[PDB]
Amino acid sequence: GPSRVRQNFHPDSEAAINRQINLELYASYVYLSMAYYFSRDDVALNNFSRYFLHQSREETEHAEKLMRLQNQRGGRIRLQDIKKPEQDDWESGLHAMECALLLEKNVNQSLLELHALASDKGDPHLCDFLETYYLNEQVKSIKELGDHVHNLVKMGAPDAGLAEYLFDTHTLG
Amino acid sequence: GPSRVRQNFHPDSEAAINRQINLELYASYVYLSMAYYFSRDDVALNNFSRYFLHQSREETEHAEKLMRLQNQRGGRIRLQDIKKPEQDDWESGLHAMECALLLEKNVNQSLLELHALASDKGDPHLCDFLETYYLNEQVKSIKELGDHVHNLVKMGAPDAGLAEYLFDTHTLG
Amino acid sequence: GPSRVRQNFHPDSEAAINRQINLELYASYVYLSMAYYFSRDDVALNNFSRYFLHQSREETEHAEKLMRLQNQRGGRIRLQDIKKPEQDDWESGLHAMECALLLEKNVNQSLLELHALASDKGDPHLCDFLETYYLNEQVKSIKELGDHVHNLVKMGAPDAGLAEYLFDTHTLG
Amino acid sequence: GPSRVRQNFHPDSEAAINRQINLELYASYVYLSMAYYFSRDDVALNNFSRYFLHQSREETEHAEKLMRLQNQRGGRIRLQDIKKPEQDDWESGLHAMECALLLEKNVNQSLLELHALASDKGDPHLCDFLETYYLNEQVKSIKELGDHVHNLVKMGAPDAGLAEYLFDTHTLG
Amino acid sequence: GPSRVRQNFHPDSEAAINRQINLELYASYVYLSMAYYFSRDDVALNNFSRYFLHQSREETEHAEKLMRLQNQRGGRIRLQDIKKPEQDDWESGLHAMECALLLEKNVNQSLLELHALASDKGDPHLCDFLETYYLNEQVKSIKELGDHVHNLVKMGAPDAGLAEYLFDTHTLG
Amino acid sequence: GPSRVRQNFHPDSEAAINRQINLELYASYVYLSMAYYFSRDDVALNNFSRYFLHQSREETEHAEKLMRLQNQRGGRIRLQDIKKPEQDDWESGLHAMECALLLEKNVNQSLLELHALASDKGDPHLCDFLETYYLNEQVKSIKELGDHVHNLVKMGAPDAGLAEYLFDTHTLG
Ligand SMILES: [Cl-]
Ligand SMILES: [Fe+2]
Ligand SMILES: [Fe+2]
Ligand SMILES: [Fe+2]
Ligand SMILES: [Fe+2]
Ligand SMILES: [Fe+2]
Ligand SMILES: [Fe+2]
Ligand SMILES: [Fe+2]
Ligand SMILES: [Fe+2]
Ligand SMILES: [Fe+2]
Ligand SMILES: [Fe+2]
Ligand SMILES: [Fe+2]
Ligand SMILES: [Fe+2]
Ligand SMILES: [Fe+2]
Ligand SMILES: [Fe+2]
Ligand SMILES: [Fe+2]
Ligand SMILES: [Fe+2]
Ligand SMILES: [Fe+2]
Ligand SMILES: [Fe+2]
Ligand SMILES: [Fe+2]
Ligand SMILES: [Fe+2]
Ligand SMILES: [Fe+2]
Ligand SMILES: [Fe+2]
Ligand SMILES: [Fe+2]
Ligand SMILES: [Fe+2]
Ligand SMILES: [Fe+2]
Ligand SMILES: [Fe+2]
Ligand SMILES: [Fe+2]
Ligand SMILES: [Fe+2]
Ligand SMILES: [Fe+2]
Ligand SMILES: [Fe+2]
Ligand SMILES: [Fe+2]
Ligand SMILES: [Fe+2]
Ligand SMILES: [Fe+2]
Ligand SMILES: [Fe+2]
Ligand SMILES: [Fe+2]
Ligand SMILES: [Fe+2]
Ligand SMILES: [Fe+2]
Ligand SMILES: [Fe+2]
Ligand SMILES: [Fe+2]
Ligand SMILES: [Fe+2]
Ligand SMILES: [Fe+2]
Repeated sequence: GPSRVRQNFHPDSEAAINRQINLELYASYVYLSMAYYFSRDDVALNNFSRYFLHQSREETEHAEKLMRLQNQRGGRIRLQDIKKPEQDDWESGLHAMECALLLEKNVNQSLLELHALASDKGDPHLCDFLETYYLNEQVKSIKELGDHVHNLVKMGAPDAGLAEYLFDTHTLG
Repeated sequence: GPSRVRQNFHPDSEAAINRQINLELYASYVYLSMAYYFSRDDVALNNFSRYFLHQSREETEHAEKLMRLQNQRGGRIRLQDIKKPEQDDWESGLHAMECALLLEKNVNQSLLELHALASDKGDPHLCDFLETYYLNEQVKSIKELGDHVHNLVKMGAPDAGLAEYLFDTHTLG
Repeated sequence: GPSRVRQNFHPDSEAAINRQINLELYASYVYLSMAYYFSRDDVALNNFSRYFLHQSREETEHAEKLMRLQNQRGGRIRLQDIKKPEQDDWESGLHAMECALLLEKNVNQSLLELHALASDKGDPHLCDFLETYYLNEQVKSIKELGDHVHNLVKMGAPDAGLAEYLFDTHTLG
Repeated sequence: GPSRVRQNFHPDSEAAINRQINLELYASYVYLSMAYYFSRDDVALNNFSRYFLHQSREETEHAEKLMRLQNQRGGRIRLQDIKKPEQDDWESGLHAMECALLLEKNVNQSLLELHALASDKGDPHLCDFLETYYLNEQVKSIKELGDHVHNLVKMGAPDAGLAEYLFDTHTLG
Repeated sequence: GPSRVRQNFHPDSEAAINRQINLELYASYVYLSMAYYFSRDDVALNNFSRYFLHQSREETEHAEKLMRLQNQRGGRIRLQDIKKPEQDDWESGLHAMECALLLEKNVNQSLLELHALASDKGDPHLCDFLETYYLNEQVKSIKELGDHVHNLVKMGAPDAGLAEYLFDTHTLG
Repeated sequence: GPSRVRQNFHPDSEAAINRQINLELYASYVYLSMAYYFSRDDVALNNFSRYFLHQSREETEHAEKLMRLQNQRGGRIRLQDIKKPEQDDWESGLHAMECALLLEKNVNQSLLELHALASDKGDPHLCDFLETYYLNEQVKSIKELGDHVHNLVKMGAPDAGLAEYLFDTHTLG
């Protein structure tokens, strides 16, 4: 106190990074919930399931990279409860994809606020870290999810009987 | 009489194993009937056919493993007639899948009764045999069949013209 | 009704093919019974066992090929109960081999009657099918079984202590 | 309601499986916390860190396997908040290893209670599942952790300056 | 005292495991005695010898696996004298095979009693351990030995001059 | 009686070889006891454990080679009980190594007495056998154990906290 490594690292930045770690862990848990929704016997869309499981693991990688940043900069990780997701029953392939898009946008908004704080505190290491590993990948995620929602809507999901089935097998497969 | 190998093997267990052999053979025959239904010129769903043929051969393996158990434990195999299946015309892909699910549940109920008898007779070898090779594989079968029924129902089988065709080619293919 | 494929296919032929399917399934079951007789702890002739198990699976292939014929020609498969074999205890290697020879001759007689019916109905496709895949293989089976019975008799089976043991290990091995 | 797959699956078992999923997720989070403790600049035991990170990921696999069980049996996954770990600062290599041992014993106690419930409800599938994938691996974990605690204590951790360093490099390396 | 690893491990179970270790070591020694009987100049059945030597080493593996279990569960191994086998002269191939069958049945009875104790003490880890590694392999051993005794008896051992010689070379070879 | 192979083989030599077989078996059992001491949760020196297990198996090879000698020369193996080791708790790495050194010296003394008897009976085959396979390997064993005791003593075992740990990992590893 301070860490022998710490330099140009504002306590506000340290706290905002702890908040972002919790949000990334929360996103992981939402996607895990979605993944196991799709392997229910009364849903059975295995490629939706694999899709969301892959998203869940990516979100864990995002959290861990922020944990490593906290250690590298000499901050102290403070973990909080990971809240359960808003739903256990995600209703349909389309509904899950829309919820995921909203979640990604919300996480993006949090990262942009983190970048604005980093800029305000004159922390270019932290600004570069967010630009290099977070902002770019959030834009790509939001765009992929938007594509998926569009196709599902057009195909007539969730009511058209063939739509989620064909999308599972041809886009997510 | 007794076999020089026989030990801790109740005559009731021996008889219940003979009953289970007949039931597994019967399941084999039901699936064989289903397999050749699907290769009729007026049905022509070749991947449904291959699916059920594969199930038929698995059921024979289940029967033979119980026959080997009877020999290993010093019991005497007693074969009975294998009754013909309830239908020759299985009506549709969905109807066959629903019949198969009911059959698997009925076989599962028989295996659970066998396990309860084995437990009542303090035969842990026989309990372990059922747990190791039967109970797990029945749960997986029932869950796969449930998935298949769900997708076919959702896709609009049997009346929707594309449903069984697309399921044949994309799930069972 | 009729099938759009059906041509030059007499209802009598269709019914006789259904009878032959049942007989081939029955032969399969007789050989399965024999196979598991030989792996009893008080018989223990593992190569007799493998021999009969191989015969059992061949008989299933014979049945399925007739089922496929029924579908190809536009007939409708009608399955019946598969009767249990005449014995559970097949007494000796020699006795089983003699029973198998009698069974093969009985199946051969049924196939020859099927060929005579096919000829009477001017169905050369069906005559050729039987000649190509059945008649030749039945002659070879009957001759192999006759060879086996001869050697076992000469060696002094079933009473000579070394005969079935040595035949198991040197002919069937 | 009920699921078309559900059979011999007691609502009490379904609820106890949901509780176990939460506990396995909690164990994952405790080990993640431990992993990033060890990569602090003022702790810097990289092999302790890798050790606990590996434990964290194993605990996630345990949770997911129970989620899959819930789906296979026709139960409905109900997720709850994942509570934060008891400490952010785990004090020493030895202290973390002692906390992990206590955690593993607590999880083991929960699994044994689950097995007793499964037995009481005559669910042998569920009993076998726990025996096959959980009970054995918990015993091995507890024994490994006990070995580690013993060696660290004997070597004079945490006060002896070389102990955690040498253990990091020679046992965990 | 107690071990830091010990959990749900009854002192009665610990003592019964020590008794089983001694019995497995004793079985090893009986088979070692048998192995070197068969390589006497006045017996000279080298494949009987290799057979029993292989059995001896398997029995040591069984003992060591129970020793490892004792350590894993936090019990304390207590070794006792290994009694010498009942005979130094095992009389014939058939007589040794009959003695081995009796020994295997006696060990099986001891394992079944251990399982009943484990069940009575609500130790499912210990029940699963016995089912997974012991009960199955004892049934297979007893059945193999029964097969061997049957063939030797039928062939006319021990008085028929060719019987043990031919069995040595064709079954055990 | 005598064996048709027996020549220049004194009954005293035959009896002393039986005594040596028992002693080698006893040494095997002492080392087995030591091996499983080191894998206790409260000892946990896995390389000490592997070391002693390797010694145990070597001692069995020594016993079997003497059994083969007895058969080759036309003597008759007479087995006796294998006494349990003097301790179940071997106290420390150093204490076990000192006990092993004493055991090896005691076995060496027995082999030297056997050689003196062989010489007195003018049995050069037996003298050469002991020189070729026993005396040389005992000297090497005693010297290795002496080296190990020296290093452990110098390093400050058993009280110095790092000594047995470092020796486990660097000498025995
Ligand atoms: Cl021969
Ligand atoms: Fe992604
Ligand atoms: Fe990634
Ligand atoms: Fe990725
Ligand atoms: Fe993220
Ligand atoms: Fe809440
Ligand atoms: Fe994301
Ligand atoms: Fe910038
Ligand atoms: Fe299957
Ligand atoms: Fe299979
Ligand atoms: Fe399969
Ligand atoms: Fe089955
Ligand atoms: Fe009927
Ligand atoms: Fe089945
Ligand atoms: Fe059980
Ligand atoms: Fe099991
Ligand atoms: Fe397609
Ligand atoms: Fe054949
Ligand atoms: Fe064939
Ligand atoms: Fe063939
Ligand atoms: Fe045939
Ligand atoms: Fe009948
Ligand atoms: Fe035939
Ligand atoms: Fe022809
Ligand atoms: Fe682990
Ligand atoms: Fe794993
Ligand atoms: Fe692992
Ligand atoms: Fe776990
Ligand atoms: Fe809290
Ligand atoms: Fe764990
Ligand atoms: Fe064996
Ligand atoms: Fe083995
Ligand atoms: Fe083996
Ligand atoms: Fe054993
Ligand atoms: Fe005695
Ligand atoms: Fe055994
Ligand atoms: Fe050595
Ligand atoms: Fe050696
Ligand atoms: Fe060696
Ligand atoms: Fe030795
Ligand atoms: Fe004593
Ligand atoms: Fe030695």
